[PDB]
Amino acid sequence: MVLSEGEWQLVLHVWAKVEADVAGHGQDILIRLFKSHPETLEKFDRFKHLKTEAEMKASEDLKKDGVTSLTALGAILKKKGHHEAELKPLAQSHATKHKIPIKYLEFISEAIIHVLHSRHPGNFGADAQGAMNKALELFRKDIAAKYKELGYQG
Ligand code: HEM
Repeated sequence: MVLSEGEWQLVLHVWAKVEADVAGHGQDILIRLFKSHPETLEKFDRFKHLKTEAEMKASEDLKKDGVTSLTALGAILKKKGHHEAELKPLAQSHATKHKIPIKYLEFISEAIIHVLHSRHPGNFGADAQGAMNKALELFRKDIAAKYKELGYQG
């Protein structure tokens, strides 16, 4: 699959807004993921014990991982499809060390769309959401392929 320049522009335009507050969006997204799919929290040994949203909001560790996650995703998106080099180390750690199934990447993709929809309505209309979904699907398809090559695929 390939995105058009117009689609990449819609993706990068809303991402430019996200970058005004990376830490804030990172928290919203991970917390959304953890509330909608509690099982995903188990993968984070550092804060698997957090019991409430209040505790999650106060966690500096959770915030730091949110920033690291979004910054890595942002670098991938800015490559507009030419992300082979960026995906290699990411696919290896998540497949071999963290053991993150593709299903969880779908869950976080859902959390990303939900948060952008809530915080950037004016820059996240139907066309913009469609483009973002397409970019995340491309990301998931390529990462899944690397998982297979790495002997994980799952
Ligand atoms: C948008 C997709 C994601 C991106 C871009 C991303 C990016 C990253 C980055 C850059 C790191 C640090 C370097 C590394 O270990 O590779 C990391 C660590 C990690 N990621 Fe992800 N990640 C994503 C999704 C997920 C999901 C869905 C989970 C689990 C539900 C997850 C679990 C972890 C864990 C457990 C670590 C290690 C944290 C630690 O112990 O310090 N990641 N991720």
